[PDB]
Amino acid sequence: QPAHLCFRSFVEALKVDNDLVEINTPIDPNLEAAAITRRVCETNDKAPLFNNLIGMKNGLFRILGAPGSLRKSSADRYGRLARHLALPPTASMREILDKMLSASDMPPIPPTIVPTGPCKENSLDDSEFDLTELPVPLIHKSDGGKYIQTYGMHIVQSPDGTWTNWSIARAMVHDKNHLTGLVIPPQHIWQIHQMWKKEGRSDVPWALAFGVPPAAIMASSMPIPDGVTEAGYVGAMTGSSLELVKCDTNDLYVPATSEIVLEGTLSISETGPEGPFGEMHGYIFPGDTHLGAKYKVNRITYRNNAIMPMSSCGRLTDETHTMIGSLAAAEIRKLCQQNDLPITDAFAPFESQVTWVALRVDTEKLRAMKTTSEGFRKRVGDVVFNHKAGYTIHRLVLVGDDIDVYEGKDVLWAFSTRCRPGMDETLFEDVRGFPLIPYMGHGNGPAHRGGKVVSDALMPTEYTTGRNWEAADFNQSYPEDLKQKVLDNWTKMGFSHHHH
Amino acid sequence: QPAHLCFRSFVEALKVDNDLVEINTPIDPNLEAAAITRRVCETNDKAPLFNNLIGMKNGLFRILGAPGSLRKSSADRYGRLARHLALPPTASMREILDKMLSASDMPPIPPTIVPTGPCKENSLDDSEFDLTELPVPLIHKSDGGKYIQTYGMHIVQSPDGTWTNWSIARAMVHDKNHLTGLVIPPQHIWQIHQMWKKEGRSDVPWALAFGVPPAAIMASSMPIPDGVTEAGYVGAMTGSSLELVKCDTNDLYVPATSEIVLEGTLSISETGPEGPFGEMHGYIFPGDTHLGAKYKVNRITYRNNAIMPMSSCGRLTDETHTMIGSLAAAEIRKLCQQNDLPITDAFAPFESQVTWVALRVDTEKLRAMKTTSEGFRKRVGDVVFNHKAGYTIHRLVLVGDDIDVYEGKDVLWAFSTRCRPGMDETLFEDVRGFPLIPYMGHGNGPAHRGGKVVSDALMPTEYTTGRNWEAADFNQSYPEDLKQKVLDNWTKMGFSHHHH
Ligand SMILES: CC1=C(C(=O)O)[C@@H]2CC(C)(C)c3c(C)c(C)cc4c3N2[C@@]12C(=O)NC(=O)N=C2N4C[C@H](O)[C@H](O)[C@H](O)COP(=O)(O)O
Ligand SMILES: CC1=C(C(=O)O)[C@@H]2CC(C)(C)c3c(C)c(C)cc4c3N2[C@@]12C(=O)NC(=O)N=C2N4C[C@H](O)[C@H](O)[C@H](O)COP(=O)(O)O
Ligand SMILES: [K+]
Ligand SMILES: [K+]
Ligand SMILES: [K+]
Ligand SMILES: [K+]
Ligand SMILES: [Mn+2]
Ligand SMILES: [Mn+2]
Repeated sequence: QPAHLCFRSFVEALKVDNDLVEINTPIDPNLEAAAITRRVCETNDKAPLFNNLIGMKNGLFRILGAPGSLRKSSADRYGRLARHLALPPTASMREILDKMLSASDMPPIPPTIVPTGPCKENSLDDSEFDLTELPVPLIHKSDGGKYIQTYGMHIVQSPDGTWTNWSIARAMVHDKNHLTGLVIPPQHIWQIHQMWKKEGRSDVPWALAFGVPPAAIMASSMPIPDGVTEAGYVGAMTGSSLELVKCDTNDLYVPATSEIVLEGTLSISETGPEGPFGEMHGYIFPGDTHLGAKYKVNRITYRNNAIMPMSSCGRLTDETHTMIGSLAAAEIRKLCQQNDLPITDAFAPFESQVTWVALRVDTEKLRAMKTTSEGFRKRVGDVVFNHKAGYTIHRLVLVGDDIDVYEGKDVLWAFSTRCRPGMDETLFEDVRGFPLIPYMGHGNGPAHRGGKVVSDALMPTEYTTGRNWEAADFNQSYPEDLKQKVLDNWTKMGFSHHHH
Repeated sequence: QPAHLCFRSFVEALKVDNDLVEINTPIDPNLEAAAITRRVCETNDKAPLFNNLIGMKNGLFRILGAPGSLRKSSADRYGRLARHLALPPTASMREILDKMLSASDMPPIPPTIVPTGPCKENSLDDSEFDLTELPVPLIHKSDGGKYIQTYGMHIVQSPDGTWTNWSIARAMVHDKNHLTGLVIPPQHIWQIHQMWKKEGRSDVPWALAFGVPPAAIMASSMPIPDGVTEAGYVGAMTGSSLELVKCDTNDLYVPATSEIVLEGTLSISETGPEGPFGEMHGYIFPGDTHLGAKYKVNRITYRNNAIMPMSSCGRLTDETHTMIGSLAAAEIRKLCQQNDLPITDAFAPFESQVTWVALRVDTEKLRAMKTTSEGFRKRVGDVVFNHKAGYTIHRLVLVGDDIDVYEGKDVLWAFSTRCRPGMDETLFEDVRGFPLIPYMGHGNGPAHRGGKVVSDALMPTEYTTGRNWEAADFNQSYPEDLKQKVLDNWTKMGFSHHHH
């Protein structure tokens, strides 16, 4: 099975890429696995595969950390993400995001039901498992529970059957047969949960599949539109119908090659303590426990020698930055274009802790609009901040065509030098806010509202007659022939490889 | 003579440090020298010494580029600045800024007059030189003149004789015996010029000394207080009285070992075209010429084999960032402390194009003040933005004690995650603005007023009961013994030097 369609194959691909360290000595799921993974993520090292996890029994489970984190070299920086998608390991961010958007004007390719798959190699009923007895990791020392779920996909379906959503949302072990987790607006798991609650008749049929096809976990992390079944989107993106098997205890369908599957229900009535957790913005607030959604597990099925993927999230750089930020930015780019805004590119700078998105503007198109900064900022902010794809993003930075938004140094340069604080900005207080940002949920204002801004780093003539400067840099401040001469004589003179 | 007291010795020190490339083949002052220097600055390479400058005649002149720029290694990143000050090459920024502040509560050590020095080895009178015939560099392709003056020190004295100021301000060749340059409020050269203009009797006696003692050029770049003679400040900082020689044609005094000295007058009546220039924020606006101050040169004196230092300024990283930003930040730190504000450290992040200063707060002291963000932001902004030391700085970022303000990644993290846009900020429109920032002079609002902000990245409990989070990082999210175990086993497991 190809790497993008089968997690086990993906692990092999990371090995073959010399992007994996197999650790075959005993490693403690209580902090040690996550500490190693955290160090990996902070240093862009090889992904760790913990084959000898203390507490592993009857095949449950090995751990792969850092599945979507960065590689050290520039040339294959995003290679792990490329390996989720059948792209060359040298693929650019633009190419990765274009691949993730490609299915947006394609017909869905619905999944194919098959009678069995590797995820059915082992099972444990309601009398055979205990979630507290599995080697579930404690990821950060102050976490309020052992977070089994950092890189699996929740599967829930609308009551009417017409939409099946796949998404990543955290969850931790509550007791032998329950999890608690985040289920918050405007997320699709929340939207579907609300439908079931308003119907009022039953708990939500649910499955949580770990070690799913990599292409599927990428879509699970992306805010594709309301009502769109991720499986068909992934089918279209990959050009292949995904093979799914029915759950044993409900009529949901899971990827055939899933490493581990939990089957059960998401309660429409019950809650339990959830969090705190060391989160994407780099913080944990110890003791901040709150009631979360409560999941009941009825059955576990799993592959022989099952592998659980894990995100040891926090400070830069991990899946919560590479995937949440970049994939939100991708959807925002498309949303802007669909609203007739002249946006060519979007990226969430890592430097902003993926709380900003930089929007590259086609300034020829902007000039033809014959508009102003005030007007344009308002229009862009209304489009983005009123939409779910803008949920996690609190600052939009508009930049002209000279800026590569995938290069944080250049975004910061433009922001710092082209956007006059206050005057060149529009604040948005009457929009949904992202409470997990510390300045929101632990800040001075409403946790769930406001705190958003559009910062216009377009210069005045970019709206009128065209850019009126040159950069004071090597590239722009010297003629071509001179630059080439300098380059050609550089080592000869005495001054100081692409792959590395 | 020590390196910090004699530019020629400083050049030797850079050689000995393996931080110099001598280029002994012909190099064109028309763009080529500056292009090489620009490349050096963008890549943190060795400083270039152009010993064979096309147009050099009768000893005028060689060029040293990048005198205060960065070295590639982390361990001696700021070594060129350390070499200006007799500090070890491994000195931290904190140590460099403390050295630059040390003279602020010391008695001045006034200079010593000596009868001659190396700067008198050669001379050219009013009938022997022509500034248009010297190998003055064209630094950026669109510059409005050949900028002879990027790293010399202007010397002007108050009419009453009581204050002699040393400062860096740019100047370009106007004709055979005149320069034009920037002389703008609130700078000390401008303040002194105004005194002479109000007296109305004569042009300002002036000298411009190039290749001065390194310790002197550092003070020349620092906003030490009004009325304070830089020579005595440098004397106190270095513990040594600086040796000065009288000019031939006026009664000003120049460093004995100056490489090149221009003597003349700064007009109280005449102006001439000045600029545009590729400036510190990374831009040039071609054709933006404006009237500047006009200097008449009456005499040149110089060392045998004189060396002209040059800053090829623009995009990161050069003297305009390392010196302007850091030294303003130093003075701001002191100013805040003198105003009873609990600031421990200040730095202008390079990422902000040195337009921000991050202020590290002693939050134990803050808590004892029993204040609020609104109140504290206003107080800090009033102190800084109403003072000359705040002139160049448009955003102040307040951070708590966990943040190392000398580390831009950490400042950006704190800014992005702890300061709610709008609500946690105070805008200042009725303060002097820095027009050279593009969003000021080429922006949507008044070039000279406003556009400043205090951004509070202190979290709420930092004002009350104390920090209430731990970072979700390797350092803070795992116990000591586990961290050390991970580190000790890191290479054994299969994962990846301080000097490099
Ligand atoms: C914000 C999130 C997390 C957190 O920071 O704690 C937490 C951490 C983990 C689990 C590691 C994590 C990883 C590793 C990745 C890659 C993404 C997320 C998360 N977690 C959170 C969460 O628990 N709640 C949430 O609101 N969305 C999260 N996403 C992002 C969502 O997947 C994304 O917004 C999708 O678009 C949602 O799908 P649809 O609803 O559009 O179908
Ligand atoms: C802003 C400046 C420049 C510019 O960007 O064009 C220009 C570029 C050069 C010459 C390379 C340059 C270098 C290489 C360095 C290291 C510093 C400066 C400059 N230039 C400018 C300038 O021409 N006008 C100005 O307002 N101040 C400048 N400084 C900073 C001042 O020296 C500083 O503010 C001092 O505090 C002033 O001394 P006092 O008045 O307090 O005594
Ligand atoms: K999704
Ligand atoms: K702007
Ligand atoms: K000065
Ligand atoms: K704050
Ligand atoms: Mn969805
Ligand atoms: Mn001064």
